[PDB]
Amino acid sequence: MLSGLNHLTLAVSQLAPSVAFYQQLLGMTLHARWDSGAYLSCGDLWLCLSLDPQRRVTPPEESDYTHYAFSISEADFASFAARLEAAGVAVWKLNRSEGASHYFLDPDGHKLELHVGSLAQRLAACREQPYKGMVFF
Amino acid sequence: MLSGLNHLTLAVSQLAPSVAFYQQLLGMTLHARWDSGAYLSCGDLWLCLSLDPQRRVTPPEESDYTHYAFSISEADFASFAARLEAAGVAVWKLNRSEGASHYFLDPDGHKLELHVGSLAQRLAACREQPYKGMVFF
Ligand SMILES: OB(O)c1ccccc1
Ligand SMILES: [Mn+2]
Ligand SMILES: [Mn+2]
Repeated sequence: MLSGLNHLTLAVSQLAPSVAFYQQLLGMTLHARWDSGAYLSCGDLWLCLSLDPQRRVTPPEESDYTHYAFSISEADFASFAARLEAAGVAVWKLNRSEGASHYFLDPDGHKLELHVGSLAQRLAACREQPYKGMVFF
Repeated sequence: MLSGLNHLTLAVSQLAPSVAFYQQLLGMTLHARWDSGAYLSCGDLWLCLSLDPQRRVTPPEESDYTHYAFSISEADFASFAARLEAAGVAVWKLNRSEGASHYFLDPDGHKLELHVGSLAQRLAACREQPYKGMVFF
């Protein structure tokens, strides 16, 4: 059967600024870079950045809610979010509708998130403060 | 410091067919559903389907190369691809890289992939046959 996410590939319009964002600003590990892409890791996540002439820099009001959240500890969350804010990283959402999260944009407008907590923890929180109509299986 | 992918959220135009696709066709575990979304797991992956009226059913020619690959064993790959084919799931690309890959679309046109092989396997192949301009770190 399917066993998890093998990799996440993000189309990017300019390779160098995107590599710098994920490696320098977000602290991911850069393994390789070539004329049209890069491979990074974030813990177990394999991230590919793929140079794509079709990628547009997209304002958040023009894209749907599809987004990619990265795990961070409770101890590190606030200072990492504040560092992104001080660096001028654009945002796309303020209301914490799914727990402790910071919502920010990559250089092409990919919707990213820092989140504290697992799925199990989110289900437990939702039992007390459920989303409208929620059923648990 | 970021420790991995916390969750992947896909915006969906119609919740019921998306739940059917990820749970029944793709075999993911449904943990909860509410009026505007669902939580599933696939191995370590926490997947959220979020009902979003701004999601367009998007032809593959009209979206960029951003895509989400799920892990499957080599032994299971061909029968899973055949299951998707029986269900009439559209393919958006042929495989031309190392490791088996099947490139398929979700009901809203999200670009998905089945892939066999890790980042380490890809890097080993690239070291032997580097892409144009490739540098390792
Ligand atoms: O780190 B760099 O400036 C770099 C540029 C091109 C290929 C590889 C690495
Ligand atoms: Mn989220
Ligand atoms: Mn891929």
